[PDB]
Amino acid sequence: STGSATTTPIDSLDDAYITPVQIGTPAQTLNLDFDTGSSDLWVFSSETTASEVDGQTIYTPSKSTTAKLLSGATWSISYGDGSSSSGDVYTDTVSVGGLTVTGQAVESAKKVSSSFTEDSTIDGLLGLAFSTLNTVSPTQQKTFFDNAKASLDSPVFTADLGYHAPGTYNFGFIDTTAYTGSITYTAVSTKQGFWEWTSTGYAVGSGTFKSTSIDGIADTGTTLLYLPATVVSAYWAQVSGAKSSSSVGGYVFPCSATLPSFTFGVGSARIVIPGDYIDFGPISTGSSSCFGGIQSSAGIGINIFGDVALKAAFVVFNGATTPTLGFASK
Repeated sequence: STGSATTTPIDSLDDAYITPVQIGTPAQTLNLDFDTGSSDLWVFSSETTASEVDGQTIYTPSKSTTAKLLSGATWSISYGDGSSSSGDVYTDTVSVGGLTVTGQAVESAKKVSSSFTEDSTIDGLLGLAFSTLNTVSPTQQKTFFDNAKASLDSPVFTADLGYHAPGTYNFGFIDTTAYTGSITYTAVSTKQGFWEWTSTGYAVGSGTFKSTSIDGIADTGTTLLYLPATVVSAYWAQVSGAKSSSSVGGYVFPCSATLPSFTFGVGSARIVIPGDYIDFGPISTGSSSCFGGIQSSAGIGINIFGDVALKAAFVVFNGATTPTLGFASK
C-alpha cells in the first residue's frame, strides 16, 4: 500500500504545516502537524477543556463506530518549545492520503497549553519519530508509520515541504519526479528516538564550504533551523545589521536585507537553503526588524534541522531495519 497527502503552510511565513488526516468511521478529518520530532498522534477532541478550544476541529470518538477507549491509558507530552498537552487514548481507524491503519492509538486531549489553543489551524500532531518516544502509559503505543510499515510497498515516508506553498508527505514510495539529481543517504542513530544524523558541514552564501560534523535531527515539527552558535554567528555576520536580541529571543535582522543562502552537507552532497527561506518576517506587526530562520541551538541541547532546512530538500525517512535518511535537491 501507499499514501500521499498534501501538506500546507498554516500562514504566509510557513510557521508550520498541516496535513489532513481521516479519523474514525465515518471519517472525521482533522488537520494535523506531522512531526518527525515526536511520536504521539494526538488531537483536539470533544474531551478537550472547552476554554482551551478556539477554532480547532475536534475529534468526537463517541460519533465514531470504530472508536474504542484504550482502557487505563493516558498520555502527557511536553515539547522542546515549551508547549504541552495530555489526555486519554482511543484506538480508531486513521487514514492519511489513502493509506489506512486500523487500531491506531488516537490520543485525545483533555488539556492543551495556550500555544495550542491560540493556534486555530492545528487540530493536533501526528508523530513520526520512533515509537520508543511515545508517551502513552502504562502501555506505549506505536506511531502511524510504525503501524503502517509492514503494509507499505517500501518501509519509507518522504517529506517534501514547500516554500510559501503546499508540499507533500508520501508513505510507502519514493516519487522519483519530486526531486532533481540523486538522493544521498546518510546514517541515522535512533538512540534518542529521533531521526538523528550527522551533517558534513556548511557554507554561508557563496562562501567556502566548512567541513565539520554537525549532529542533529530531521524535524518537520520544528519551524526553524537550530545550529551551533559558531555556525549561526558566521551566518548572521554576513547580514548587515543582524544581531542577537535576548529580548526578542534570537537573531533579528533588518527587514530591508537580502539574506544570503545557507548550504548544509549531506555526505558529499549539498542542500542549498535560499536566503528568502530564512526570513520569518517582522518581530511584531509593523516592525522593520525581522526574525531570522537560522537560530542558535545553544541551550536546546540538540541541533535541529527543522522546516527551514528540510523544505529545501526532498527528504526520505527510511524506516528499514537499519533506518537511514536521504536528501535530494528539488
